Amino acid sequence: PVSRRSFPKGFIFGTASSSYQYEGGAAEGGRGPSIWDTFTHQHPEKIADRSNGDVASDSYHLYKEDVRLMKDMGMDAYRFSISWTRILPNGSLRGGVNKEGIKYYNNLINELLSKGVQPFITLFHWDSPQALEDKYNGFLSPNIINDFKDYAEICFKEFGDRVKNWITFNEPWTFCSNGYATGLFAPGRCSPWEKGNCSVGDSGREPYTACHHQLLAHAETVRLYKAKYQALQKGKIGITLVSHWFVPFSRSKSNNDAAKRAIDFMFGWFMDPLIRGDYPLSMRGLVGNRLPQFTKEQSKLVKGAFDFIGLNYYTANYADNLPPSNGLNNSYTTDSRANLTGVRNGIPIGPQAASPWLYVYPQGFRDLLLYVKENYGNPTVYITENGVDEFNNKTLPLQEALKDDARIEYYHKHLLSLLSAIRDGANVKGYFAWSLLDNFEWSNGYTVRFGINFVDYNDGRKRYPKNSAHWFKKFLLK
Ligand SMILES: O=[N+]([O-])c1ccc(O[C@@H]2O[C@H](CO)[C@@H](O)[C@H](O)[C@H]2F)c([N+](=O)[O-])c1
Ligand SMILES: [Zn+2]
Repeated sequence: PVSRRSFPKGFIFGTASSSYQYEGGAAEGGRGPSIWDTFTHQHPEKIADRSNGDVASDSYHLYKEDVRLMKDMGMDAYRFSISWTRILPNGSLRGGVNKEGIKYYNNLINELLSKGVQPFITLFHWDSPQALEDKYNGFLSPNIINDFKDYAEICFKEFGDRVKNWITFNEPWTFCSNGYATGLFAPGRCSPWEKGNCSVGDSGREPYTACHHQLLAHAETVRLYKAKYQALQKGKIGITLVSHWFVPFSRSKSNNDAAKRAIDFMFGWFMDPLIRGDYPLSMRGLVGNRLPQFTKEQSKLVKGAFDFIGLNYYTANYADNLPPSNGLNNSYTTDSRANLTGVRNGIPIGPQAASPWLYVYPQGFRDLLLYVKENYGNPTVYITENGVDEFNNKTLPLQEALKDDARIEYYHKHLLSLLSAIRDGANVKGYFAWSLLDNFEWSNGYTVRFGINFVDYNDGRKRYPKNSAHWFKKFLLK
């Protein structure tokens, strides 16, 4: 018990959102379709409630209320994402620049600043242009790099006078693993035997190609930022990565080496190229010629290409050793030879949230942060996402739905765990809660609510503060 005053001076507290999950106005103000527009409309069976982001939380119209809601809590900063196809309706410069899209984000930024809230902007939060998907399969083509670079530069030119904090990509792990290994997220590609039962793809090659291309697009974009923009705009640029914490299934050395392989595959996949200039050893060994290779020039470009690392933490998994399968079912999912579970001998690692993958384990938050400290030279970190969900329940009266004690408990323990890690030397500068509002939770649609504020989808998307909102107001005092 635990308040802002417990944290170092200058420490930043905020909330996070993303364009597709919040904005709505999908076909409004000249916005082009993204792969998630396509994905939700053509494959509604892949969304738990067959829903889409057409309206979402209507932030495109209601963003002033959002800023008001953050301000009432005393938030320092807002993490949001720009929709690529709101700026470049068909992905590329030559396809035309959408003026009305630029106006919207200017309005959002100006509104935030008029109320003392600093904007942290994610360039890519999965809403990849459909036109570039159709043209060359999006991130499976090296052509994506320049189109991304051109998109990024328009953001630097239009917004960089006021925006001082930039994130290139959000959770490339999630994007690549779910989009191309399991095919459960857009663009919904995978091997036929894999979970998404996709019509096209290869779970053993495509995840790696996609993410390789994201890393190159990231590095190119950082380089560009530092070369042309950083001198006069004096902002910072980084990237947001997820990691679970991995507890060895038992005390055996092989289970310990599995947990190490799990983290190498989920997290080191991006961290090692960024810190050491190449993919993890276990990745190059186990994946072989299915993993692309950096040229010497590419390695130089990727190494050290960041001002900070955004870190997302939600849960822990047990990690157990797995024999090679051995043969013709190569998938990124199994490539690690680590079997991931949240339950061990019928005992869940922590209480299970509404998301079936989300188990409450505050300990691992600290563990992850210290792992980063000890193994990656303690880089500047912001916690770009942390949070939990409850079910969307149409039978509960409104006032019962606002009582999110489980969320308060989640934040209480995780903030304590974050504090202890900081006190033990973790180079952490800020913290963003996922998320400000209930929103479109991807393949879970609206069946699940992550918000500190309730959104009534059946009453014009009206916002209501949950109990946790009040809790954060207290916490954020002075
Ligand atoms: O399945 N996963 O391993 C996994 C990881 C991060 C995930 O999601 C992350 O955190 C939030 C809550 O989940 C999302 O709304 C964010 O947009 C995303 F960054 C998701 N996901 O959104 O479905 C899934
Ligand atoms: Zn509206």
